[PDB]
Amino acid sequence: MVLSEGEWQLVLHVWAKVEADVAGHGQDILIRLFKSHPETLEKWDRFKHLKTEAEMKASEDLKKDGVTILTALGAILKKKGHHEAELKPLAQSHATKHKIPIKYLEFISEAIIHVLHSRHPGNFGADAQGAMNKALELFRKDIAAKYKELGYQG
Ligand code: HEM
Repeated sequence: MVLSEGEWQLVLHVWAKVEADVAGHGQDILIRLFKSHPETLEKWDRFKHLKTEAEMKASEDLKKDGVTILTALGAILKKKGHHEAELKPLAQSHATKHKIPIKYLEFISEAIIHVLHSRHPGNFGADAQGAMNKALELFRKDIAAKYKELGYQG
C-alpha cells in the first residue's frame, strides 16, 4: 500500500495542529486508549495502578510518555512511508521488551483518530481522516511485518 502526496499532505496538515501542544494531545489520546481498552493499561508498569481519568490527567509520567509516543509517530509520518530506519528500534522494543500486540496498536490508532476528530474538525474532515487511517494502517502493516521478522506473532 502507498499513500499519494495529497494524502500525506492531509496527514501532515492535521499533525501541524497536534504540534501546537503535543503534550495535551498525548494526554487525551492515552486517556482515550486506557478508558476504551482498560486491558492496555496493564502493559505500563508505571501506570497499571491508575484508577481514574483524574489520576491519569495528573500524571506527569503519562504526559511525558504521550509526548514520546506522538513525537516518534510524527517523525514516522514525516518520512511519508520511508520509515524503515524509524521502525526498526520501535518494532524491536515493542515486540521484545514491552510485548505490545498489533491489536493494541490498532486500539491506539483508534484513539488517535477519535481525538483528532474531536479536536480538529477544521483539518480532520472525511478526506483527512481517510488519509490518516491509511497512514496508520501502513505503519501497523510495516510494524507487523517487522514483528514477524523479529520472532513475535503480534
Ligand atoms: C503509535 C504507536 C506507538 C508509538 C509510536 C510508541 C512509541 C514509543 C517510544 C518512542 C517509546 C520509548 C522508546 C522505546 O522503548 O521504544 C515507547 C515506550 C513504551 N511503549 Fe510505546 N508506542 C506506541 C504504542 C504503544 C502502545 C499501544 C503501548 C501499550 C498499550 C505501548 C507501550 C509502551 C511501554 C510500556 C513503553 C516503555 C515505557 C517506559 O519504559 O517507561 N506503546 N513507545
